[PDB]
Amino acid sequence: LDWPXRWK
Repeated sequence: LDWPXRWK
């Protein structure tokens, strides 16, 4: 989870 909230 990478800010502001995407899943990589």
